[PDB]
Amino acid sequence: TIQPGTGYNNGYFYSYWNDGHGGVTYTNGPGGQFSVNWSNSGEFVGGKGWQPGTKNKVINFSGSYNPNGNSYLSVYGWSRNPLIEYYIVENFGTYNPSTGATKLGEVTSDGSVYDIYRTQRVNQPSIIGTATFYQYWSVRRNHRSSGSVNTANHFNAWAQQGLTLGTMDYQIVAVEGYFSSGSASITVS
Repeated sequence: TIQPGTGYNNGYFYSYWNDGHGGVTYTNGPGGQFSVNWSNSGEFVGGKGWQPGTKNKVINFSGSYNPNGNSYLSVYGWSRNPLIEYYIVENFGTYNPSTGATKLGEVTSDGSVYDIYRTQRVNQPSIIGTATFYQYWSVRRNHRSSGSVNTANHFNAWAQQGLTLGTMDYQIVAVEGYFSSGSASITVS
């Protein structure tokens, strides 16, 4: 299992972060593979992809995702100027991250309708330090742990709705958890 941080493994950018609570391990495997095992964790995010991402990447992912509690499996990334944290959520555990969020439309992509939302994080950690910034969400209605994500369909639908992205920073397939347990093994390409 590896130290929290970022870097490159077998051609892929990776990012692994946690809040120091304990109870989560992250491992890099061959190619685009990574695994996460967690048991009564704190908050964490780990996954593989690209730095920088693009606005027309077709991301493929496959494997297993078995959360027990609060967790997401998403295409996850950021833009700068404007600072935006975004998710294309393919599956989740006990909590739908759009709960209580304002719905900004729908988009159909890669075999499912997704509901679109915007939320705001206030004075929270970001790629540029503590900040207030928007989050954009596409939440897949039909949950899965393998498939293909045509990111352009999401980014274009967001743009149509007034949810504009700046310059892309990293873009990964991420397993996120908040004080939960689980296991996941995902291969990205």
